[PDB]
Amino acid sequence: GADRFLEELPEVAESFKNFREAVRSEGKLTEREKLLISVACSVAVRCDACTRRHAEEALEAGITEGELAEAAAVAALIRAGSAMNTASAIFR
Amino acid sequence: RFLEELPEVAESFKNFREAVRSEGKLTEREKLLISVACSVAVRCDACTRRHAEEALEAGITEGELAEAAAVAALIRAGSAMNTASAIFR
Amino acid sequence: DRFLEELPEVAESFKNFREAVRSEGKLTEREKLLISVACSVAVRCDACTRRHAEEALEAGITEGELAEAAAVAALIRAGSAMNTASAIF
Amino acid sequence: LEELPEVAESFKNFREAVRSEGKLTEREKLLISVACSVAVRCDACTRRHAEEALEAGITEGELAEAAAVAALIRAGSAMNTASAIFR
Amino acid sequence: KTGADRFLEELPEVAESFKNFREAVRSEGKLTEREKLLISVACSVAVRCDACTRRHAEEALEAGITEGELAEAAAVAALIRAGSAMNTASAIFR
Amino acid sequence: GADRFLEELPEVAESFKNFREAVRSEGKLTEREKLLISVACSVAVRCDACTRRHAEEALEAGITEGELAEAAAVAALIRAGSAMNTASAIFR
Repeated sequence: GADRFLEELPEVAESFKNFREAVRSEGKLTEREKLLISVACSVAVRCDACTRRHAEEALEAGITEGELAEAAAVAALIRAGSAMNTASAIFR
Repeated sequence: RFLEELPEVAESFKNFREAVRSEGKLTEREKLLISVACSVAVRCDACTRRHAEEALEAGITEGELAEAAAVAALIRAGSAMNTASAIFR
Repeated sequence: DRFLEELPEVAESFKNFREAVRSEGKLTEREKLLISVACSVAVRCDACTRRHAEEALEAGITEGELAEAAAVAALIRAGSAMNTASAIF
Repeated sequence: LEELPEVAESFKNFREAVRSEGKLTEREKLLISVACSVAVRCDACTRRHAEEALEAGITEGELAEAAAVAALIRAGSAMNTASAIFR
Repeated sequence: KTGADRFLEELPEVAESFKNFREAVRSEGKLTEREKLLISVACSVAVRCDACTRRHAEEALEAGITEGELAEAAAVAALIRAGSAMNTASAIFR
Repeated sequence: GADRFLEELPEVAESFKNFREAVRSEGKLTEREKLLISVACSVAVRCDACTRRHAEEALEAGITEGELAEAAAVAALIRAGSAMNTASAIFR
């Protein structure tokens, strides 16, 4: 139970909701940008369940799957780009 | 440097990077903001630094990057929450 | 075949490595079981989490205790993302 | 996280809740925090959480064993994925 | 890949440039096809991507590499997985 | 920068060394092949010390910089490729 885990720890569960809510409602970014970031980060972190959920919300808000593929592509690029950064350690 | 060791792949990579960077479905502001979040989400300090300054020199404010960072942190915790449901039978 | 198949010696040694860490007496069994589950969550391996969770449950640990251990791992993942978040500064 | 008012506040509270949860002892949470820090390879977090654990009375050997569990799980999870090789 | 090629359908400009990147690194002359195949499998395992593993394992099998040599490739991924953790662990000792 | 760790737990340490030797001395793959895979995985997992260490041993055995840079390249590819796989959870 994705939330059954929450029932077990009442106090940490509600405090986690406040944190989620606050970051979800923060006004410095448009809802669209925050939704795009959520999907892109879910892909970067490689969490299939999270990606589906955030993507479905992104769709329900008007974001196309094409713009979603672009956010995913950015995550793919950073994934490769960071490996390259580590790659320079092959040199003495 | 590293790229230097391999001419062909380095060129292809450069092209792949410019392609996703020059994509027209998302504005410049959203792509830069996403680059910072992903960098933070995958914990690469070198990547985060470079993309953050690329975004700062494009008008994006520190506070806006902190919010982008916040989402990444939420996803790192959220993703673990999902795995945590596996403690049940 | 198996997770540990085709390679007899590497499989034998991995098991002994597992046994060594599992019977290391500087920590109690309960703590090692809780650490196992917490670590499985942090690394996001579902099958690992489920298996280590069953072993802990069989040893009397509660799913509430297991939930708190996974909660610590959730916090570590969000904290670590924030550590890299302050790499630009 | 001084930059975002409610987010920082709200995160701080989430942290305190996890840190104060009564189902596990302080000792057990100190070992977990360190082992988890090792498992996700965050050196800064490992340092800080190991510092706190040592100041609480936990020895380096105890901390090392916690870390050995983390390494075991990292190796173990990859082998779970290696089963895909065998179709 | 109905799911990965559906991505090709959404972003032809980037997916294509990526397929070219994949091919460049896939056809480099520095390493033999055998080495690149084993490396692809072991890395898929180290990064814990199930689909990637199955996929590269097949191309490795269809290339004549045995499951035995492949299991050893993974075994090294596992070793590096554990070794990297222990490196982070030294941060414990002050 | 990982030997201090082994020190505290003598048994676990020798136990890890045995495992390390069992994989290092596996006949199914050549030494050159084993050294290339160690460097690439070190990059894939993004552990610098590991990359540095394994690369150095690889250089001493005859493998060149360019061959290692290629190894790391496959790692960059797979790191990006595994993200592309997750992105498939978007098309719903």
